[PDB]
Parts: sequence; structure tokens; C-alpha cells
Amino acid sequence: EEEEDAGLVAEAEAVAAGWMLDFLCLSLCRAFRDGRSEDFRRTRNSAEAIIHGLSSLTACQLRTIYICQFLTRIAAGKTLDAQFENDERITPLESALMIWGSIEKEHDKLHEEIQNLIKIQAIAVCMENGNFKEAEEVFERIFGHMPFKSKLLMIISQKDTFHSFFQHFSYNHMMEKIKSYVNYVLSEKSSTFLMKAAAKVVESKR
Amino acid sequence: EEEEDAGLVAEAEAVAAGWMLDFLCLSLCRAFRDGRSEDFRRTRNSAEAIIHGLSSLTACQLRTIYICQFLTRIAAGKTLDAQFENDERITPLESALMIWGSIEKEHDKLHEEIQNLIKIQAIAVCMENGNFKEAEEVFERIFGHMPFKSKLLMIISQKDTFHSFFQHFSYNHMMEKIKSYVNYVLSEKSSTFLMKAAAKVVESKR
Repeated sequence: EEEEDAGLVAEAEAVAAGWMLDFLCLSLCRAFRDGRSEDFRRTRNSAEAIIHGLSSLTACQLRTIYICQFLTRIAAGKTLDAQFENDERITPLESALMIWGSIEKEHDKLHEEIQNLIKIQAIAVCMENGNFKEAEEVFERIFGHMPFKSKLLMIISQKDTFHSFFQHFSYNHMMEKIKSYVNYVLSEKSSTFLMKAAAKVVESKR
Repeated sequence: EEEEDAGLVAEAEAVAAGWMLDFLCLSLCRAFRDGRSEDFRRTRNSAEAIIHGLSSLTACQLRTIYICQFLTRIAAGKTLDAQFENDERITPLESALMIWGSIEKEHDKLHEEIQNLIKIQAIAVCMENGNFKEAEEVFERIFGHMPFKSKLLMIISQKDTFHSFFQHFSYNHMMEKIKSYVNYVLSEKSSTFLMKAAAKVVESKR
């Protein structure tokens, strides 16, 4: 009853923390889709602290954490100063591409298009800051897609930062395709417990 | 319906964050009472990130945040390197005494005893590290209680760190009286929504 009641409290705290993680993961995907940057930053901070207080995760919770990590790297894609991997040479977009190709999800046409847009922008960001040598290094770690492969290497060699290819397959196009995926994810979210109860309370005051 | 549905989502996220704050505040008080230091540290980190994502707080939530801040300063009472106030001269125990005397709560006999134990230990910690001049400064900011007042100044002057007075009114005695208060608080917690639902789930698997 002493060590038993303490165990029961710990079990409930673990169920409650699991609900908090699920809610925060959904709120982060929502903030990303709506372009609410500060909300995404604050909710990411909350979700990370919550993950540190949990000792067990379901496969569904782990999968959801991976997608949220992908979104964080995409948001920091233009922050080449950001290091998400032990290898400090890995650019944020390279890290997102690694998660994108590791998540257990359908490799539908949208999946491949997002993948191909991340590869192009991984090189574009380096060129848009004049890190042309870094651009070649990223190209080697990604292109080591034949028609696009030769086109990108010729743009790195010519040093044309303001090339038309990058404008057609822009950072905004990449962001929009990624936002279309998040919407579908939220659509099939299956409704988290915390959101359902809170929404009931809100409606119960209308 | 566009700006209306977005508002409804924000309202639900605010109700959900309020439930998360209440749960985390209770889990922090529990970790303090049980002496689970690492759990208190991790839950404090989670509660701070949650507070940063909320824009409205009830008087009951604000009062609960004050008590949790008091516990954090008590836990860092021996960490004289910790600065909780803009004035870097204020020791952690001095900051806790300031909150303790500011919370809206009954000034019962337990309240005064906790207050008097915090005052004595505020001086003891400084003496136990040889910061005798700092001890006098803390004494001036607190004792500026006649029978205890003269006794403490004579101990600072004599520089007796290992004095019997501090052993009788020890840091552990202060910790135990503070733990008795937290228990009563949790006893009248009124049961938070998240804890109630989670405990139901746990029992529903016994």
C-alpha cells in the first residue's frame, strides 16, 4: 500500500504525460501549417521538456515525434548555423531528408516530391549565402535523379545563386507541399483526448 | 468560420494548457514531498515551458505558481550561486521568504515556524561556506524576534559555523516542516482533471 500507492501515482503521471505529448505534437503540426512561428517555437520547447519526463513511448508516439523533428529542421532550413546531428557538417535540410526517408509512411507521389524539393533547397540555401564549397559537399552527400543531378552540379560550378531553377522549385513551394502533408496528418489525427475534452468545454460556453 | 474556427482551436489549446499547468504544479509538489529531486527538476522545466505558452492565468493558478516558486528556491537554498532576483545579492532562501510572506494563505502557527526556520537557515548556509560578511548582510536585510535576533548576530560575530543553534533549527527541520505543508496542500488539491482521468485509466487495468 505504501510502495503500491506510489506506483499507482507514477502510472497515472505516465498516462497524463502521454496525453500531454500527443496534444503538444498536434498543436506543433497546427502551428507549422498556419505559419505561427512563435507558437511553434514555444510549443516545441514544451514538447521537448515533456519528452524528458517520460520513460516509455508507443510506436505511434515515436513516429509522431519523428515527424515533429522533421518540421523543426525544415523551419531551421535557412539557419545553416543550426546543428541537429553529431556531424556538424550536416545541414538542417539534410537532417530533415534523413528523417523523411526513415519515417514509416506511404512513399506516395507527395512523399517523393517533398524529398526532391528538400534536396534542391539543401543546395540553394548554401548558394544563397555564398557557401558554394559547402553546396558541393551537400551535393556529394545527396547526389552520390540523373537529369536534375547534372543541372544542380552545373549551377554550383557556375556559382549562379539567383538561378531560375531554384525560383521554380523554391523554398516556398517546398513549404507549401510540406503544409499539405501536415493538414492530411491532422485530418487523420484520430482526435487526442486533451483536445476533445477542451473543445467540449469551449462549446459548452457558446 | 475561418477566423471563428481558428479562435475556437486557440480557446481549446488554452483550456488544455491550463489543465497541463495544474497537473504539473501538483506533480512538482508531490516530487518535493517525496524527495524525488530529479523528478522535481524535470517537472519544473516542463511547468516553466508550459507557463510560457499561456497568456491568461486565474488567481488560483497564479497562487499555485507562487508556492511552486517557493519550493524551487528552498530546493536551491544551499546553492548560494543561484540568483532568482534582479538583485544578485538576494540569496535563494531570502527570495523564498519574500514569496512566503506574499502568498495569500492563513498565517497559522506552521506558517510562522516555517518563516522563522527559513530566516535562521538563510544565515546558516552563508556561515557554513565561510561567507561570514554575506551572513551579516543577510541578517541586516532580515533582522532590520528580539531573543533570536541577538543570538544570531553573536554567532555571526563569533564566526561559529558549527554552532549548536543551527543544528537544533537545522536545514532538515526546515525541510520537514515545509513537507508537512505540501502534504496538506495536496490533500486539499481538489483533484486536477488530468490526474483524475489518468488514475481512472490505471484502475481500469487492475
